[PDB]
Amino acid sequence: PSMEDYIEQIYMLIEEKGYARVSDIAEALAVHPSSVTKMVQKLDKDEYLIGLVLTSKGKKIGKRLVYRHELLEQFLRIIGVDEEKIYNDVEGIEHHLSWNSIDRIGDLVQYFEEDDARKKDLKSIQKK
Amino acid sequence: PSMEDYIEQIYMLIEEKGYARVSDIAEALAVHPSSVTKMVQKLDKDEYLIGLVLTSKGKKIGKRLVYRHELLEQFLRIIGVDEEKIYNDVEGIEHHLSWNSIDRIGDLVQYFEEDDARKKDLKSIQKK
Ligand SMILES: [Co+2]
Ligand SMILES: [Co+2]
Repeated sequence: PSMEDYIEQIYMLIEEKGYARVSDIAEALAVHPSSVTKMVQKLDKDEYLIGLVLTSKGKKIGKRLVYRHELLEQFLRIIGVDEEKIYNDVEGIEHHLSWNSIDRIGDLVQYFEEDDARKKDLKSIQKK
Repeated sequence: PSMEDYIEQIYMLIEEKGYARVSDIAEALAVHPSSVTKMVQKLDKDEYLIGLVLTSKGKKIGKRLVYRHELLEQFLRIIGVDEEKIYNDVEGIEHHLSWNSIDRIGDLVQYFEEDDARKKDLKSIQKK
């Protein structure tokens, strides 16, 4: 329920529907609409947003958070984590990693994405 | 922090000094010693320990926890994360990862360990 969680979901709802309803934010984050209203005011005072609209500041952060999430899902998928486990692991770790780690994981994903033989060799290890 | 953070540090202190003083735990986790005393009583209720002595259940968990920490450090090191950032990243993510992710990270570490050309090739993508 951090500021980052809220901005992440808000950004996504705007990308999905064109707007972010309080009730949609509430559902997405499994919190009561009261909590949502509280966070909105803080987000507004810290100028992440102004229905509700993200400032360029909020947009940059939202875009980054969605990037981080997708990257980390891709990372765990590539290394062979059971698909069903991936979402909860990503949600758990995404806010705790330094940009340095995100970027190195980014490079690692790129490393596997550029020659399928590498993915096959990784798979071979798991077999042992 | 969590029960796991406590068990990790307690197991470490026993490995290092032969015993775990409340004051050493408090210092290790940067928490108030009053918090420790209360946390210790809970670990006792859940039979992770009984001075402070880990039960077989507590020793098994502690060994796993230390293993998890070390593996995750190796992982971030191998993919080239700045050394100074590694510890804080590991502390943040370690109790949020499923065993499946840990074990796949283990396989990934093994992948890089068994052929140095893989490390070299990864170092090259970083230069792009
Ligand atoms: Co996420
Ligand atoms: Co640790």
